[PDB]
Amino acid sequence: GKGGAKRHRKVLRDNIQGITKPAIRRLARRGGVKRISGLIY
DNA sequence: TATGCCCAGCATCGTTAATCGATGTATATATCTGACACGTGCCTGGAGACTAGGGAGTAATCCCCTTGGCGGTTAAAACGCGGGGGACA
Repeated sequence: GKGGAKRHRKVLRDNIQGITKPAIRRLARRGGVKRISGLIY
């Protein structure tokens, strides 16, 4: 349970976590559906 | 004359043996078809050989384009909350 010279570096440009979820919904409505499931996207 | 007694007489039942015919099983032979390999014959579409030429290889230079680093705002992604209306039975 220590500071231990901790350095934090994780990867969120390329990797799919990093990309933006609204970026998708932005996409979803152009099609014009009313609803987005969590599972689906 | 009628009623019990002697002497044949074919069909009743069963059992033995020979015979025509059906069923099962080899066993070497005469068709049936379907070939794949060979030689028959011929064509030339490939092989073989040579040339000539221009594509593509490489090498030597250039300079443009792509990646990088950085920092400021400023929108966007992210989160959550809440409740309605669509999914699903």
